[PDB]
Amino acid sequence: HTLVWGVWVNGVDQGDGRNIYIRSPPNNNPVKNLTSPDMTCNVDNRVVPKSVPVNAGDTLTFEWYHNTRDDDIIASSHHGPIAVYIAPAASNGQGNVWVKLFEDAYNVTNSTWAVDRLITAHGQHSVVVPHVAPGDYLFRAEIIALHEADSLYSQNPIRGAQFYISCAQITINSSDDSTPLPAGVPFPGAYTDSTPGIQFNIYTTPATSYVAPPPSVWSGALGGSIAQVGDASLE
Ligand SMILES: OC[C@H]1O[C@@H](O[C@H]2[C@H](O)[C@@H](O)[C@H](O[C@H]3[C@H](O)[C@@H](O)[C@H](O[C@H]4[C@H](O)[C@@H](O)[C@H](O)O[C@@H]4CO)O[C@@H]3CO)O[C@@H]2CO)[C@H](O)[C@@H](O)[C@@H]1O
Ligand SMILES: *[C@@H]1O[C@H](CO)[C@@H](O)[C@H](O)[C@H]1NC(C)=O
Ligand SMILES: [Cl-]
Ligand SMILES: [Cu+2]
Repeated sequence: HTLVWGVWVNGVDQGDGRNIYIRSPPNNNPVKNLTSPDMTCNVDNRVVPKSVPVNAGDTLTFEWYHNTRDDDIIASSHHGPIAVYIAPAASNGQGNVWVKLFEDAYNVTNSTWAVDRLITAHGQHSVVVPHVAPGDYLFRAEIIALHEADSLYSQNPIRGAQFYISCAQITINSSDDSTPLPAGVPFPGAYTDSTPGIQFNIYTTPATSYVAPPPSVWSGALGGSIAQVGDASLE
């Protein structure tokens, strides 16, 4: 259980974005039905009033929280990968429009899942804004918690992979558009019961054997990181 509070741009807090520039759900309950419109931007997908200004090469940092900002972020049990996708706001998240900018499952070195490092990062994880066409975008941050992903939701609707999905409204002003955005995947649609990384037993199988759901990170992506980039306690 976890939600996005707001974003930082180049380490500068953009302030509370909930129902302002985040298309926020009414609570932190997971999405589990892979076929549901809820897979797009969670259970309350509607244009909210603001879109955060950024330029290509900016560092955009998502800040997640559990109950209160900068609390324990998400339950330690919710081991799993973290992905970020982008779509033209034009799409409203409909059609084959979602392009992956970031994937992080398990770091063999430190033996921590992306979710583990997010808690350590005080809920902060980032992507570098790609050189797409200036315009309005949705950035879809996705945490997959696998603490019950040994089952499928479609077979046993009280278990299954859990998706914490947050769409941010981002306006890209300055960009040379050196990497125009391709068509991407649909959500709902890209994840099915068969898709690798959806059904997996973190209790019996080693985390090094884990393979995150496709698609692969777009060649136009400029990477990203899970790490604190500023102190919410001083805001
Ligand atoms: O630990 C391995 C074990 O995990 C089992 O699943 C557990 C989870 O480990 C546990 O973290 C999870 O806790 C949930 C709880 O069910 C929710 O009701 C609660 O929701 C809260 C929310 O936290 C608050 O933020 C909000 O304000 O209120 C709601 C109350 O409605 O959130 C916590 C997580 O934060 O519970 C699971 C059991 O249901 C697996 O089942 C098992 O297979 C594993 O072995
Ligand atoms: C999953 O969502 C689809 C589409 O909204 C719906 O038809 C189906 O009833 C849902 N499954 C469950 C278990 O509710
Ligand atoms: Cl749970
Ligand atoms: Cu939870």
